Amino acid sequence: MLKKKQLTVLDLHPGAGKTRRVLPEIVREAIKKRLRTVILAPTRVVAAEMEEALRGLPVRYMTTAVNVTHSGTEIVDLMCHATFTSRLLQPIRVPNYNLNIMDEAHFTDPSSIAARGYISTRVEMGEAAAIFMTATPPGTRDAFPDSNSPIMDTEVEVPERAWSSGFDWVTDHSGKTVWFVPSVRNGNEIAACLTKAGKRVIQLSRKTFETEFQKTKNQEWDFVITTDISEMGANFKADRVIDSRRCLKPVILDGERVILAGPMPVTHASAAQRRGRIGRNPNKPGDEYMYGGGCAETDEGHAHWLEARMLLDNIYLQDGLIASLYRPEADKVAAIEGEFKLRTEQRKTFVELMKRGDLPVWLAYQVASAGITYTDRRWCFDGTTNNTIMEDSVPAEVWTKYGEKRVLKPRWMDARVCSDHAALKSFKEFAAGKR
Ligand SMILES: COC(=O)CNC(=O)C1CCCCC1
Repeated sequence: MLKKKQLTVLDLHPGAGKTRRVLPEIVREAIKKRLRTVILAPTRVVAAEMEEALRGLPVRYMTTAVNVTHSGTEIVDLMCHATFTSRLLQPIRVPNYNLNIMDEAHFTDPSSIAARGYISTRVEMGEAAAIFMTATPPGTRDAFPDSNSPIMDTEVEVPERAWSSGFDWVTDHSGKTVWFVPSVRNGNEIAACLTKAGKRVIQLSRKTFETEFQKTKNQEWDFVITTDISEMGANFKADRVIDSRRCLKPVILDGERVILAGPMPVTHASAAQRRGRIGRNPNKPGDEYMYGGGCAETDEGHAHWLEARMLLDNIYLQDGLIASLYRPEADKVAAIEGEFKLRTEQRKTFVELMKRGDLPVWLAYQVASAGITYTDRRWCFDGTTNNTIMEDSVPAEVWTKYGEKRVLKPRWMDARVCSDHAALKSFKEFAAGKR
């Protein structure tokens, strides 16, 4: 695998030992061959688990999730997928890694897609080798892969709202369930219904993931209500998965706004990863997988692929050349390579709006491409009346940095800035000039 000019897809079934058994062997061989190596983790929780499996080995952990005293002579770097892409975007010099290992290489967040594109372009050019570790590579059509012990698969109606009757099977279970919901708001409704019924529920989402995941280990629970984030290597001691089989899809309408379409079916890779949370212990057969819908290829036209093209267009590769998307996922967006390439100052604003501003890639691009500087927030209030953001059935209001009370009405509308209460609270703070 380690031979230059080669991209290998390590596609062992979920729980086959790609992280705790295969990755340390690859690391030992890379160190023996003096290959400058990067290890890419999807999240900080996976980076902490990687330290446990790589313990003893000389690895430089470029994350504050690990507390290790580095020796200074490590030739292997470990960081999150988003850290890798962020460092490529910034003026900082990133080593031209000879070996690029991406764990959970199925992650469809814009920075993961961008990192796959940059890495695969370097391999195609003959400059490096790469290993993509995932049971579900782009284009998988099997929602029921192999497992460590047999799983009982059952197609069943799954509640997406609170219920009073008709789903006795959900609460009459005495084990631990991981339930995948299409959104934070839908998860709040179901978590509330389960709590009123006497259950102990933990809720997981992108913003709360590292903090709340620790609760699955620190306390006894009955249910874990989660969004699609738990498809990226999150491990639980569960005996059942309840899967709505639904997700939200960000869509760019008329090139002028982003909506959260759906809930709509998940891909075969997502359904296989959700199911993959159980059937992992060979000494415990009979783990249950209850699914409430079918699969579809809902990544075609999904905004994350257009956003990944916006990131790659602004990453230097070689003179005027631009990284292509990883070939099995390149058709998911209709995009001209180089069309989002920004001049130096606009690119600096684009990066800052995503890093400090915490804005979605598409939204950051509209603002920076319009020649607006990072601290200029006049665009958060000068949009059309149909762009009025609503809070508790009434228009959302903020005090501007000038001391004026104004209705939040952004020039460009991205439904992700107000998809839940935490999201709207952060966008109000941004519109106020608080970061
Ligand atoms: C779910 O989508 C996101 O989180 C998009 N955000 C990113 O990828 C940024 C990470 C840090 C700077 C570069 C881009």
